[PDB]
Amino acid sequence: MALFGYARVSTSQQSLDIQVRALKDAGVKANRIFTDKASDRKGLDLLRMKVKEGDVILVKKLDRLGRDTADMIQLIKEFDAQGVSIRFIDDSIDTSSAMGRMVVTILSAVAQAERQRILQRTNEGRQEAMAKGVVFGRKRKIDRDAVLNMWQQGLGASHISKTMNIARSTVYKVINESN
Amino acid sequence: ALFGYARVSTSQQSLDIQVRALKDAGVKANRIFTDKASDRKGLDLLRMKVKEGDVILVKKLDRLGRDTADMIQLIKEFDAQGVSIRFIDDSIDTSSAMGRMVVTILSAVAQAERQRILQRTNEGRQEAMAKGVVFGRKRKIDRDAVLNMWQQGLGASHISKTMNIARSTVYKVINESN
Amino acid sequence: MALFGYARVSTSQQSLDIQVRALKDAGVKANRIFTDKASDRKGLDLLRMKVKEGDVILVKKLDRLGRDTADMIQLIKEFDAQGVSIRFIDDSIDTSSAMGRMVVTILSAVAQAERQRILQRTNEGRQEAMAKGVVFGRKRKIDRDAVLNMWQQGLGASHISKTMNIARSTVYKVINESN
Amino acid sequence: ALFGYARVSTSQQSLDIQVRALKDAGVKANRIFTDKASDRKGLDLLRMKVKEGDVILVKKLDRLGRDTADMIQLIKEFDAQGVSIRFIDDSIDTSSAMGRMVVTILSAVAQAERQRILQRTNEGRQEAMAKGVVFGRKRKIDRDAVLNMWQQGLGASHISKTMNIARSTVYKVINESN
DNA sequence: CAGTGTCCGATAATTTAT
DNA sequence: TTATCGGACACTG
DNA sequence: AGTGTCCGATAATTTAT
DNA sequence: TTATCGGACACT
DNA sequence: CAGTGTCCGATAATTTAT
DNA sequence: TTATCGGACACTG
DNA sequence: AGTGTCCGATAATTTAT
DNA sequence: TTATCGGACACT
Repeated sequence: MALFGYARVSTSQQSLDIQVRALKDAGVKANRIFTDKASDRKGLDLLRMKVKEGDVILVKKLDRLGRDTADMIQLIKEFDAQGVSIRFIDDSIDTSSAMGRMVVTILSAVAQAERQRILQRTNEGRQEAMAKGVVFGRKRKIDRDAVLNMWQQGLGASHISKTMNIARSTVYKVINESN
Repeated sequence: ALFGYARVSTSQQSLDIQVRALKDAGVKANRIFTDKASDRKGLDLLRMKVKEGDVILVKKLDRLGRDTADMIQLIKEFDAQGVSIRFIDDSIDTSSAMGRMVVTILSAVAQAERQRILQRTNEGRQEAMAKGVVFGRKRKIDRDAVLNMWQQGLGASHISKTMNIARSTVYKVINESN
Repeated sequence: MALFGYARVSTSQQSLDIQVRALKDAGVKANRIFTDKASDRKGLDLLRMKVKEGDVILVKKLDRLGRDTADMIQLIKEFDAQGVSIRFIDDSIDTSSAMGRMVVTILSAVAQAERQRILQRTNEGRQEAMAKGVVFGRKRKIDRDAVLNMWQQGLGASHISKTMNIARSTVYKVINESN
Repeated sequence: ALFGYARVSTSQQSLDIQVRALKDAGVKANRIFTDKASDRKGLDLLRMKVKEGDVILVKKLDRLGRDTADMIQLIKEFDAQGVSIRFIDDSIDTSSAMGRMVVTILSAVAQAERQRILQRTNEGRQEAMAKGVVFGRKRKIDRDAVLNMWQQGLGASHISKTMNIARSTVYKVINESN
């Protein structure tokens, strides 16, 4: 019964404020609301150990507990073992029954099958972009023309890293590209 | 490279049967593995001797993992390595997205049944132990004789040599009829 | 609320007595318990029309409503339209929620996928039995040796159907087999 | 023989897009059909012009049938005839057992979402109509002029010819300001 | 004109699987 | 599935 | 004829992730 | 959803 | 003995998709 | 994904 | 040594569709 | 499940 609360975020959109907002309006106070800001899921492990027999948790929706269906279960399993139940406020399913957890784990694998496809289409769309002729990753920031002139000079490589206040390791690798 | 896996639980060793189908699929006992759950060692070994481009087989689904949870755990560890299990009875391959999903759902449901029926078994145990049924293995050793061999004033150790039976039992037997 | 009850049977094992047995112990009386003995699902159609807004039904398990997932839904859909809910006493799911019916229809298709496979293995096992050399269908009951002697006679075919008190149509077809 | 099917709902006619993929699969507009839901006639026609050994295509799953129920009804009628739909986005074929099943589950769940979100839309309509928002199409015709053309004592029919507008509306307009 | 042969569909009796 | 049972026509004679 | 009511088809609207 | 359009009716 | 070149892993900056 | 940033060795001289 | 307790591994048990 | 087996301990 003695309700807990758990939420998370992972994107540049820290939609965390929203997550919490209802966890309160449900019944549970911050005094018992846990959070990982997926930069390592620490605040979860800690929640995992604060709970005891006949506790109850609350997670906004189905994705918010675990990303990977495989261990989304492990939690629930380990959780039901202790006697703790987590509800999916958006989905409205109880870890606590059978049918509940059963249909939790049901919905997850059916929802990852969406992500798993998404990522293939995301990557297929990056392989038709890389090959098309698009610039990748991060751009050159420091003039390599300034470095190559300072090496054809026959100048000591270590000296350059403070004439141009940059990393010494990059100096070398830069010269290695143009074969 | 292709592989076969099988398992058992009951005293009814349907093991010979599972293996048969495996050979009727193309895997030899040269690449077949078995665990007689009594402790899943033989599985670990198979899980340690397959690389990318390999395919495992099990007759029934439940056969790989009874519990839905660690079932995916394997399959996950498995798809990551490059291996995939086909199930002959249900005809699903972890070699895909849906496949993997459809292994999982199947098995979740599969358990809600397994788990509810389990409860029904325990209800049946409850409605039996209360009505007056004797559980466990029934007694064998002629106790009224052992008890007559203490009443004698004989060594308890002496008993356990005279009767080809265990000594620690002898003592327990006496502290049975208070 | 005003509870109803529905059960069915289809095999030589008329396990109907059992079906009813609990439909009562649930709360509903025979006064409102319906039955088709699948010899045509009439007693269902009638139940379908006796129910009104805010009624509630009860069916032993998931198979017992409908066999074919396709219309198992139609019922539920048509049923939820009226405001009537059917429960799956063995399964413990409510037509009444969403998640309920959703997970009813979930379980059915996953359970037919069992039957659909079964029948293929049943038939595969009949095709390896027919070819193996097993007698099929129904056995000859009336001596065809007695009929063939009564036709080589040049005897009128109609006459034979009352000398041997049998069907007149079979008389003919019998002679047609031995080419 | 292979076939293509597509559909639309929104004023955002993503129709041109669905068809594109169909051609990128191998079906010509010579064997492609479309319903612009405004009434699923074009489907019926396709359902009436395929025999055994044919295969239909739709981009998304929801596209065939929105409602989970009649979705299977089609697929059932379909497997019986000898035809089967592949869905390119999800990559599932009704040409199988699991396939058919896995079409269905997918679509059931798919709806629990569709249906719950629908409710959320209606909650948003409720929290808007109560706060004080004007729904429907906004008024156009200069009523204070029509009302000034009865106050005149002019024929109502006369109005509807003078202003290039409908007559029945004229009357309704007057019984608006009691 | 009425008996002989062709051809169904609806019923009863059987099999393989659980 | 396969066997009979009622029948329905349609020609034959 | 022509003045008044009372429908359903078509247009333009809003709300929602 | 509400506003207009086409109408089709029933009465002076 | 100390400067020159090889080679990581851990961090920050970027892209494609929703 | 790709760029730098700190570093760690290991030889060279 | 040898007499008494108090564990866990192995055997034989039952209940269930 | 309860009954025996192997034991390993702590005390006269």
